[PDB]
Amino acid sequence: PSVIEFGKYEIHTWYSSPYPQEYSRLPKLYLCEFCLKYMKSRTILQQHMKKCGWFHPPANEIYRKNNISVFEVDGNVSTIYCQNLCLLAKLFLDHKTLYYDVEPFLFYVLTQNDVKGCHLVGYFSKEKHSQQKYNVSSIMILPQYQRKGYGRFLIDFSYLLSKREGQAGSPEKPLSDLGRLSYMAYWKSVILECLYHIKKLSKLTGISPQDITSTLHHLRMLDFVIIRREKLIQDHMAKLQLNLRPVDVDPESLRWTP
Amino acid sequence: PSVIEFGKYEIHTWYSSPYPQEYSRLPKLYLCEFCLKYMKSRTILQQHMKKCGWFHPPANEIYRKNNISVFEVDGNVSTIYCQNLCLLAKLFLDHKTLYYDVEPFLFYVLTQNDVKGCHLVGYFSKEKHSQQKYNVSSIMILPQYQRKGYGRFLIDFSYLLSKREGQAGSPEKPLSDLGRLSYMAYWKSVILECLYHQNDKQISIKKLSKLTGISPQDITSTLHHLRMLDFVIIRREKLIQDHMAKLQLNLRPVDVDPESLRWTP
Ligand SMILES: CN(C)c1ccc2cc(C(=O)NS(=O)(=O)c3ccccc3-c3ccccc3)oc2c1
Ligand SMILES: CN(C)c1ccc2cc(C(=O)NS(=O)(=O)c3ccccc3-c3ccccc3)oc2c1
Ligand SMILES: [Zn+2]
Ligand SMILES: [Zn+2]
Repeated sequence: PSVIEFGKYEIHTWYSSPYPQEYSRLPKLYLCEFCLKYMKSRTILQQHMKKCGWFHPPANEIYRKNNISVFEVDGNVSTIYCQNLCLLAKLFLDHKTLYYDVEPFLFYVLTQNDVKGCHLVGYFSKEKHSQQKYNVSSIMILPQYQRKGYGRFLIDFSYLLSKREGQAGSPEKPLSDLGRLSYMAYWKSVILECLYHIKKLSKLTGISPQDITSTLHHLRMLDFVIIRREKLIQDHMAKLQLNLRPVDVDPESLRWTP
Repeated sequence: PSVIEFGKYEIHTWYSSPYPQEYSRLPKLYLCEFCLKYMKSRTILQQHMKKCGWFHPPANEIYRKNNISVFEVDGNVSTIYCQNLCLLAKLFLDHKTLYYDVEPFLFYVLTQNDVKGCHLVGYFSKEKHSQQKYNVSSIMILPQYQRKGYGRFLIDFSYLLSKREGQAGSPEKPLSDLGRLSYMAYWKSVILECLYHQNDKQISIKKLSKLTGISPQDITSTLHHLRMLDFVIIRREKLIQDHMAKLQLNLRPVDVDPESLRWTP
């Protein structure tokens, strides 16, 4: 599938997804932006939209501040929607673990809300119980919302869940290109802001000891110990004050028990 | 709890509901008309309303015609909202089965829609799988909307679901006073209207129950009350004709349109 219609956006795909044969051989796919069902023609989509009664993901809203929500979706309850989500995601992922056996997985769907509904920005999948302590399986932001802070938001959100349940976590390897950039950029900003104010640091922040030690090495703040480079710490705090991140996870706005 | 603020209505309660102790001993409760959360003060409600972004039940709209919708809410998905709904309902119910273990239940919320949102009129709960074939557990209409046709609408709607999935159904017993009146009045009008459109063509009970979705038991008791039962249906024509005459002039102001239901069983 070369391109998809997803609501009011026409979006050019990055990769191929295993949509069933009779859909896979089509040049364009037509998608409901709310239930994520896939269809063959624009007249079929226009007729689904008239009779479909969803304006949000089919799940419990665990976060809402400003016009930004997170819905906590269970693969064992809303199986078909989560399967549809996995096929949508692969169009913008180099690879992903599974598409169908979604029942042992949770799906945190990020939306941006207006009068017309809760429109899908992106998501991250998570194993209900992961032996390797992975707090993220796959993570994805749709093209139209990229380079605007939603990526950092979701990564920060994934670490808040880990903190709340009192276990340091890590994304499942290997990561996507934009994934690797985001995660490294996140770890940098968090560690620098957290120092202005290792085993102790990992506890406060919820980042795996491995992930922290590699980030310090990249910043040249590692003796063979943490070397405080102040010019780096001060100038980062200056960069945040004179523009600010407009999209920011407020811990007080999370309604969730682990 | 004597009285509740529910949107733009102050409403006097009929019964007590098991709201937790620290709320139960209060003279008034303040309720969000959209998410159904309960609060202690007017200033607390005014501050919830600013940051709550809901103007309808948090679920799939399966019906909308004129300014009337039905939302299909699942106890296993929107657990807390359905729990809040159960506590709201008990304030106007003599009794109800459960309040908390809502996960095996579906909740059909009826709304009347204007520019300010989808405002709650009433609901009926239903077991996802009932061994006794109950198509309604509890049903309730809020006072301000009573005696206006919303009650008959929801009962009619509950039987359309039963028809669609191809099983005759019945409300869980025992029924409330207004429940018993509505249901008996509904069964009468439906059986009489359903007979006018058979010209003469003699119909059986098992065939009638299939067309209408009403339990054979419920039908046989209604015929007995109307004196239209041999030991089979005795068509009293003057009764059938005069009912159709009553509908022709008045018209039923709120009416379930089967073409407007977007739902698979
Ligand atoms: C398609 N796909 C698999 C994926 C996978 C992952 C991502 C991430 C993003 C993203 O847009 N990230 S980001 O919000 O731009 C950001 C990430 C880290 C650090 C900073 C910022 C930032 C902050 C403010 C302004 C601009 C940038 O898109 C993605 C897409
Ligand atoms: C509180 N609770 C458990 C309940 C439970 C059940 C009900 C039912 C009703 C209702 O209002 N039903 S009604 O059909 O609207 C109606 C009731 C009486 C007298 C007349 C009419 C009527 C009929 C047709 C056109 C206009 C008016 O309120 C209810 C409240
Ligand atoms: Zn849809
Ligand atoms: Zn609310």
